[PDB]
Amino acid sequence: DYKAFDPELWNAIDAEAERQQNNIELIASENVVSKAVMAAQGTLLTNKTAEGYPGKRYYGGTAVIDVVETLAIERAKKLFGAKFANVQPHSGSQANAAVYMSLIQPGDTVMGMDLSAGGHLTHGAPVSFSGKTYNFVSYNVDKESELLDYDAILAQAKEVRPKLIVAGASAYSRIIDFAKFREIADAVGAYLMVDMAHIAGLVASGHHPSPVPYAHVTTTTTHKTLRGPRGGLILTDDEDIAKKLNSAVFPGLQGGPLEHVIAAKAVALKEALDPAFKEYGENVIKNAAAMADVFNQHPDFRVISGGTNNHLFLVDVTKVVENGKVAQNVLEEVNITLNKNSIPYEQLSPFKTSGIRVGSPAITSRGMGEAESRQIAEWMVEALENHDKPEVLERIRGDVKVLTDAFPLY
Amino acid sequence: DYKAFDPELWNAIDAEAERQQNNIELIASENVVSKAVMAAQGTLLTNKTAEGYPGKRYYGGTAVIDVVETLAIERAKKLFGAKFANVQPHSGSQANAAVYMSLIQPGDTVMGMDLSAGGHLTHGAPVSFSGKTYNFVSYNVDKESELLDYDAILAQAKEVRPKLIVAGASAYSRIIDFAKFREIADAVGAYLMVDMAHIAGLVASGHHPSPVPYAHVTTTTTHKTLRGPRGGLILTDDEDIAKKLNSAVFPGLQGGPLEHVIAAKAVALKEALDPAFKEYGENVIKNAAAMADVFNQHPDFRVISGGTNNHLFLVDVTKVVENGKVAQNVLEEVNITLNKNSIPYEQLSPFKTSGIRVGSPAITSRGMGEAESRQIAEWMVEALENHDKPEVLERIRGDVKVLTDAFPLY
Ligand SMILES: Cc1ncc(COP(=O)(O)O)c(/C=N/[C-](CO)C(=O)O)c1O
Ligand SMILES: *Cc1c(COP(=O)(O)O)cnc(C)c1O
Ligand code: NA
Ligand code: NA
Repeated sequence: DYKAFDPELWNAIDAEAERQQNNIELIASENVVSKAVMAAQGTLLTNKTAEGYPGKRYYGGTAVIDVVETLAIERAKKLFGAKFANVQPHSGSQANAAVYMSLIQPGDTVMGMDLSAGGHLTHGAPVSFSGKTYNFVSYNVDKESELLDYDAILAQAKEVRPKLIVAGASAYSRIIDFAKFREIADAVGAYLMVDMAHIAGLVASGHHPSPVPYAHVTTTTTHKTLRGPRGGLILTDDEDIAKKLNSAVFPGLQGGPLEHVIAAKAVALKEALDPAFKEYGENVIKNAAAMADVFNQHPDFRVISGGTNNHLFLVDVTKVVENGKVAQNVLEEVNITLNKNSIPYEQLSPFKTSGIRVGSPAITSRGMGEAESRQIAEWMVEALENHDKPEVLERIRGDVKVLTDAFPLY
Repeated sequence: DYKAFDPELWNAIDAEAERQQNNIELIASENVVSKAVMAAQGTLLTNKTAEGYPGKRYYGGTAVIDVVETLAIERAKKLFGAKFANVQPHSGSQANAAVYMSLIQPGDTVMGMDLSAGGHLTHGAPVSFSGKTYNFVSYNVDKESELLDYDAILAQAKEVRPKLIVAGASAYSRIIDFAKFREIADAVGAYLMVDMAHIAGLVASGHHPSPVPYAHVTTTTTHKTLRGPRGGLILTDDEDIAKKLNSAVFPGLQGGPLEHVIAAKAVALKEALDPAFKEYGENVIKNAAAMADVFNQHPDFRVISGGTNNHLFLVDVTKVVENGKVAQNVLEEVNITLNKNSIPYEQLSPFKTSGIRVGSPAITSRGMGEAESRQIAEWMVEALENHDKPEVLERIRGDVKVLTDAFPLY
């Protein structure tokens, strides 16, 4: 029993398999992967170094590695309708780094969705390599609708004359019109890159329009809505861009890939090609809307853009607690995890933020429904109304456990 | 079972576990991780995203993550005798990219060991971000002795005035004098970074002097001689540097870590703090020595530098086949995997090369010893001289099998 050898490691791996139990996970990014996926990542493909690409390895003994990677690649092309997939990127951050390195030059101009409006760090935060290597200019949503204004974005693109437009977000509730993004890119001579990391399982379930026919390159995490292992993926229909991408990922940015995690990508993409995955995304879409109803109705709150068509939404809580930092602090005490989150034209300071962010793929994968979500969101509006009242927060927490117990995990 | 849904994948895996029994693995980089290490990265810490560093997460629900990572950090610090450890890098390549980003500017001059003598891609190859972002200038071994010549490296450092010297290699058989490297760095006002990826388990076993007291920063894979999961690690004793390193890895280069890979780094780091790990490294040293003996004796074959004091060595072949490509092709035909390799002052093409590279760490992990190692080297001599006598190659194959059969894997 290897567990005997290292007791205090495998008993932190237990405080966690239980912290995941008695937690209500509403962090929009999170999910719960199959046993098939977790098992694949724990194979002895972690012993084999496979630098290069299938039938183009640096070394031999890579025949069987080539079969497994080729599956991931083909299942990705199939699921997303792309002519080329690269499955080696270690993360979404590496996937995106490889695209910048393939299409543009150090110092070129890049338009990205602002980190207020829900851009990733790697869509131009000055802390990130993205922000330091290239000249990132953000676009926002409209101040009153909180929707993408494609006319606004065009005018800005015409003045800024970016080489690359990144679309995709971590905090945007509504359907992105990728045909309009490609039309804006085309109007100014820019490449379009769509980071679909948040919506990729919705793109796979048929519930969100695919960026793949409109983006020059589409990047994604294989985790989040797509509910695969942590890692990255690049898709393109353009064979020249494919060649630059492949060269950018290896040996441009990376060495040997994590063939065990690639095995786990092949698995997650078979599960996403399953009819059952449409049900899942349908259930993801409702559970998020159900949950979102509750904040709209309540007078002191406000679901952002008045609602959601994907797996998530924001909320302005600055009428009920000092800031979203506080709102978040409060809700942990009750066994509810989600995140402080800027909101369009953020009032407060970055560390504080005017409100929270919710999503539904985690609770949805734990097999929960519309009742549960409404329930959870009442518990939230409750807890934030009564942030100063620990008898209350204690009563809510007893109840959170009622439900966590009720619904399992594996 | 899960294997039900996805045969094509799980029977590709089943099959790799067979190929890694029918194989003599002599690829110097490879090892055979424990069941504890696979098992641990095939757990459900993959579900949780842990942006930031212990007690400075972005999100809550961490805390039990903060304990698994704190374990890795503290095991790495105690195993290597370093004051600071960062266990977040996804790979050796991201570990190296994070040190460049912390210590030097784009365009800054860096001296690295020549790709031909053992330079890693990330030590300045023009096809790598390393080569493209910084001014890399390589040093080589002495032409006659095939040894690092520290008077020659200082003379070049005084001409080139690098901001950073990188010591460490993928194909060097001899003890590196890390104190001479830091003496040279100090003489020209340069940082010293050591990439100990290949030797990290011999540094851990006590069989290789440590870079940690002499390198401003030390990087490594957790895989290779350290026999951990695939990933990276950064060590320093300077607190100012550790702060810069930590920003550079996140949010500089990466997003959220593979906390399940990090769990499996805590596993491996405990397997290597164990008495038994010293015995492992001793057997690695003896095993490679045994194998290098055979090539010394035989007149047509020359071991580079005349021998080895670590886990690998290079053998020349261009008096007994066209090139090393042919060498490895022939050897694969017998169930012995290793790689072609440039030898110092390579004549032939990168794709062909005058040499093979041989390592003891995998076969040592399968509980093998000196007789076995000799046989393999005998076989590799037999086959390479009888390069087109397929009666021969097949007689060997059956013997290779007798032995691969004779020794287990798991
Ligand atoms: C000294 C050093 N640093 C970093 C890495 C990078 O390892 P990753 O692929 O980024 O995790 C390597 C790899 N080397 C090749 C294949 O193992 C090889 O054995 O020649 C290395 O030798
Ligand atoms: C969550 C997210 C990522 C995560 O990146 P990692 O490097 O895998 O942590 C990347 N891009 C986008 C748009 C995301 O929403
Ligand atoms: Na996803
Ligand atoms: Na190692």
